[PDB]
Amino acid sequence: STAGKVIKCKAAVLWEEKKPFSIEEVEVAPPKAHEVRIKMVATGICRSDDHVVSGTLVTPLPVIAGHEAAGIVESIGEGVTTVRPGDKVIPLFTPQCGKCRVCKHPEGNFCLKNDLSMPRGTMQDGTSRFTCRGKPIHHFLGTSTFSQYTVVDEISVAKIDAASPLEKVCLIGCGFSTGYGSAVKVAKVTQGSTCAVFGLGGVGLSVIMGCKAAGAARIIGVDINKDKFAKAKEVGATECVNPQDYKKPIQEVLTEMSNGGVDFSFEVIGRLDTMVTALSCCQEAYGVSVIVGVPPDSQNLSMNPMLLLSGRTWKGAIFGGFKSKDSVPKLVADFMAKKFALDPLITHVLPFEKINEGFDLLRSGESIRTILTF
Amino acid sequence: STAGKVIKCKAAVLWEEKKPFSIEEVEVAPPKAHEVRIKMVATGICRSDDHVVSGTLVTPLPVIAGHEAAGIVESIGEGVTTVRPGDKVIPLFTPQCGKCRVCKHPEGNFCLKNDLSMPRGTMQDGTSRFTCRGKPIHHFLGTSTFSQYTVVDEISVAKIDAASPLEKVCLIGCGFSTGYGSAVKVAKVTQGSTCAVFGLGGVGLSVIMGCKAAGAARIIGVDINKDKFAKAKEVGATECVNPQDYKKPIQEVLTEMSNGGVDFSFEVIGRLDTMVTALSCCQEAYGVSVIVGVPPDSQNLSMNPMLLLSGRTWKGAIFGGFKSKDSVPKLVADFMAKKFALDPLITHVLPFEKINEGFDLLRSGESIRTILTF
Ligand SMILES: NC(=O)c1ccc[n+]([C@@H]2O[C@H](COP(=O)([O-])OP(=O)([O-])OC[C@H]3O[C@@H](n4cnc5c(N)[nH+]cnc54)[C@H](O)[C@@H]3O)[C@@H](O)[C@H]2O)c1
Ligand SMILES: NC(=O)c1ccc[n+]([C@@H]2O[C@H](COP(=O)([O-])OP(=O)([O-])OC[C@H]3O[C@@H](n4cnc5c(N)[nH+]cnc54)[C@H](O)[C@@H]3O)[C@@H](O)[C@H]2O)c1
Ligand SMILES: OCc1c(F)c(F)c(F)c(F)c1F
Ligand SMILES: OCc1c(F)c(F)c(F)c(F)c1F
Ligand SMILES: [Zn+2]
Ligand SMILES: [Zn+2]
Ligand SMILES: [Zn+2]
Ligand SMILES: [Zn+2]
Repeated sequence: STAGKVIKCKAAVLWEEKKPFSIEEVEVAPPKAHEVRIKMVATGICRSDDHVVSGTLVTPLPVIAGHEAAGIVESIGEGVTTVRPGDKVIPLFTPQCGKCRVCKHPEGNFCLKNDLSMPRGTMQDGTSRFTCRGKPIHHFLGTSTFSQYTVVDEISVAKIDAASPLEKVCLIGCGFSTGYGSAVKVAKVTQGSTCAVFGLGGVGLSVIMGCKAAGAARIIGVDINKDKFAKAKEVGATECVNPQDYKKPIQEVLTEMSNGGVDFSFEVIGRLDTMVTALSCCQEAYGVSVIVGVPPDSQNLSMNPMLLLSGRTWKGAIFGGFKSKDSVPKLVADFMAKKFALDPLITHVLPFEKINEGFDLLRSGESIRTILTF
Repeated sequence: STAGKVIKCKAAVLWEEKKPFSIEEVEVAPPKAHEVRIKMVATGICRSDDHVVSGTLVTPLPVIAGHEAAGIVESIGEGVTTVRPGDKVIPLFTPQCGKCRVCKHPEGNFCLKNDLSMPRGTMQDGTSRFTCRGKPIHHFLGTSTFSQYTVVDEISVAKIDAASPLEKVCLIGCGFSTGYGSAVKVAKVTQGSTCAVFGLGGVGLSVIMGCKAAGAARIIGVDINKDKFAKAKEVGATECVNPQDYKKPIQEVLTEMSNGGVDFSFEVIGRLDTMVTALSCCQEAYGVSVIVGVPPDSQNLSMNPMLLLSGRTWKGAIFGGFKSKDSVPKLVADFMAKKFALDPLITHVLPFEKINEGFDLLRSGESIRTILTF
């Protein structure tokens, strides 16, 4: 039995950038007040985890990464009221404190307690629950799901349906909810509209799913890897285009295809150039473009503000605009009610010990989501 | 007595950038099919007219500028159905053809027949109705209101109330409608919100008017000319700040003042740096920033897309987002019913022949709107 005790378990530690994860024993402290210790069941490999490895995202190292996951509560600290031992849960990489001005705002979800903006790599109290070889190890986004056990703040966990298949619903922890919400909530895609989706990975496919759910008449997938096209069409793309096939810039191609610009465009890659291209390809007077991708740290884009003066709307969002703790249980309930599918996103299922192999599949272009099972 | 005939009249011709207007005789051709010839009554001096002089805004020269005006129809070409001789009218620098995809869209106003994006300086048919010293003179935005008579396409004129005071309602042709609409229609400012308005000229004062009308609790005016602050407070600013007074960048100042960022910001100047500052000062998760100012030709801004990824919305608009021909008569009607005031914008009145003095007043910082009377 483990409650109140330090757990020794296996985790994937990233000691420095641009190296493989190291799978080894860590010590996980018990939860303090208002904290929750979770036995992990499944975690997905999101491109944002790879950004930590590549240096695209800067966060304190060494670190236990991972943010798209599901597990079962092992124990709770004093004062926890929203989960109990035995509950199925999804960690929330965007917290929902319920108290800050963002949480109180009808359209805000980027809770001020987040550890994304100015990452500290800690619990809310500024300390870590992880040690490895006698050294403290940083948390990632208050989640750190690449471990058999993690400790999260109560504001960073949601209880979900006890009958949930955790090996599927872990995707509601990041990639599905992000893409789907980006379409249905952030963009507010309309019936009959034309959409362009740049990047056809797990997140972009989820954007397509949302655009189709919203009733878009045309959904144009854009990727430089044509191997991504078949699955994009399966989940709703009406056409796919590879910028490499064209002599002209793809914004011009997409403007021509849409007879003057698309209604909604989405950048779901993480490149400055495609952010500007995506904005440009939406119709100049009434188009909307949503940035979903995470670009390289500290780099600025260049753009002509006449693109906006004519009437375009440019926005971005974290986690599909969803208030995380309110939304995750409902999304799981909707999944259980067959309102959307997750299997199209899952291309590979590997034991947790094969994390590096899972990352290699992503980097090679061969996978959408690999789910790692503990 | 002049129908079908060439009219010789005085106009303000701009032969060269960075030079005074030349008030001299021009020949104004009669209207062709679907054109309207207008005897001008009053025209305002908008900073965008000055941008033509300074080269901020590139349009073919030589030119008759002017776009904020009101007059009386002198004659109509074949097939005109929406105005008649003797009607009071406002020229529409943003046309409303009623047929293009933008005109048909519920939120679009930047009609595809505009001459703003890629100016040709002609009538819709690609020709000019103006001759001076035997030489063809370009139009500006299909309006060319710095002339005793102009000819406009039917899609570029609106009939207004016969009892309208033209020396006031000319401001509905640009500055008032732009600022007011930017707040009430484009931003959709909410009751109780905090707004920041960069630039306290005629357009920014009109933005303040709209924010107040929408029920904003705080309206922070920002200008480097503190002489602008008294009128900004008269029309609704709750506080004014001069960036030059502060050691820190004004986005940081405004974030502090608003306890974490404003709900709505407006760039109403035309500088790349203030466009980025205005975006930054709105709250990172749910803030909205609207670009109103006209940027220097062909220049790109630089910004970090993380400003958007957190949840900000960035947009721009021409003419306050109003569909021009539908909206201008309604705005005039509302003015007549005292639903908004125009006098706070009018600081100087001059005869048309003193146009250059009117521009001097704008450039010195002394005026908001000078109204020229023909
Ligand atoms: N905003 C959020 O909350 C959020 C959530 C999840 C992921 N992300 C980011 O979203 C992005 C996509 O994540 P993912 O779906 O896991 O990644 P992914 O599975 O690597 O998919 C990216 C796709 O982009 C394609 N691609 C690469 N370069 C180009 C190019 N020049 N043009 C067109 N296509 C190109 C690539 O072939 C691939 O199919 C990443 O930057 C993530 O970090 C953001
Ligand atoms: N989008 C449209 O449809 C539209 C319509 C009308 C005007 N405009 C543009 O809107 C802008 C404002 O026009 P206007 O009100 O007639 O001009 P204006 O009267 O010149 O007002 C601009 C104000 O900006 C102030 N200012 C200048 N530099 C700074 C600075 N660095 N920081 C803070 N304040 C500063 C300046 O002191 C002045 O009071 C111009 O760029 C116009 O071209 C756009
Ligand atoms: O994939 C979700 C995700 C993001 F959207 C980020 F902006 C980020 F910094 C990060 F670490 C992350 F995991
Ligand atoms: O002041 C209105 C106005 C604009 F908003 C422009 F973008 C422009 F190019 C122009 F010529 C103009 F007059
Ligand atoms: Zn919060
Ligand atoms: Zn992710
Ligand atoms: Zn039109
Ligand atoms: Zn103007």
